[PDB]
Amino acid sequence: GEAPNQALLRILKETEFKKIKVLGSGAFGTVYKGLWIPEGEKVKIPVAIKELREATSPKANKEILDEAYVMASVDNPHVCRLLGICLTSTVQLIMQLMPFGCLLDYVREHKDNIGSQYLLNWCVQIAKGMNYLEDRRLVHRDLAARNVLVKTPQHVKITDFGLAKLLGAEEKVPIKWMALESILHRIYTHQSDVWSYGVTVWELMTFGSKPYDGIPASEISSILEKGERLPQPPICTIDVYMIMVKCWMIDADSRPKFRELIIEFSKMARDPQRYLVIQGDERMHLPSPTDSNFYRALMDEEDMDDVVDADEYLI
Ligand SMILES: */C=C\C(=O)Nc1cc(Nc2nccc(-c3cn(C)c4ccccc34)n2)c(OC)cc1N(C)CCN(C)C
Repeated sequence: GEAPNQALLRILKETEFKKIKVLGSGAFGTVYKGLWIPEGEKVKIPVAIKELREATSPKANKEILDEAYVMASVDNPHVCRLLGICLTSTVQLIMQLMPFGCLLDYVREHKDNIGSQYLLNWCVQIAKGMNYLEDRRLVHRDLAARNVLVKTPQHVKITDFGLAKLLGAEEKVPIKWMALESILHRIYTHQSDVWSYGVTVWELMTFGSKPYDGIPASEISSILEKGERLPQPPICTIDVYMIMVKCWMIDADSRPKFRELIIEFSKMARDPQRYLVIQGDERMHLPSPTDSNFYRALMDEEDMDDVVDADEYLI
């Protein structure tokens, strides 16, 4: 009883885009930072290009095209979407570049300049994107700070949809972010994503700390069974920590819904200093450059007058 998926999959020529630098390296793949120019459209679009290292793994090609399938089928401001794929010897996935990187690295880099208003706003936007995924009956199953990307300090989107799956669908795991029911019984739900959302929030509030640092994963399942949970971050009022605790309840239907988390964090974002206590909160500012020179430096391209962000390139 699911509806037909009429998303369009766009195929791009390798000549249309160029790679500038390597963002990340991995056995499965390499991610580049690039420019994409559509033919005879006179626009330059900053992109991240995802390349798996070799065609040789059957699972691997299945893996990236499943990811392309999911990214092509979502459309939301807090969800990363796919610009297209290139059918090279190895399949390339082309997605919009998020210039400020992943939220985990950003939070660590900028812990000294990050204010309560940004932290609570990121919490709203993540919840919004996750709620959109729930509307689409999509269970992410890998929600984490590392998988949230920063378009601007004001704007973040969810990413890493490779393990994303439909809700009732039959079917190096990260145990620390996982619901207990996921760990014990491979059960995955929107409400198991809510648990992962709690841990992601805890990461942001701890400015990038590692959860259960120094604890072996094999141990983690037992810890949770006892009722141990992640500790209350220093900057966190009991109101915020309590939200985190509700996401980590054993009864999964007991946990909050993403649409509720939007509401609650949004309310808090109206009086941020009442809910997060951060030294010198008022003083702090985070740089948010809109302009063409910022791109020229980032893309190392002399002429960026025709730059257009993916969000403004609509088909
Ligand atoms: C958490 C690491 C990270 O995101 N680093 C990063 C990312 C970007 N922008 C960007 N935009 C879209 C997609 C990606 C991306 C996707 N995948 C699977 C990645 C793996 C590894 C790295 C990036 C990936 N990234 C960025 O844009 C300018 C910069 C950036 N930097 C420079 C931090 C690099 N550290 C890992 C050292």
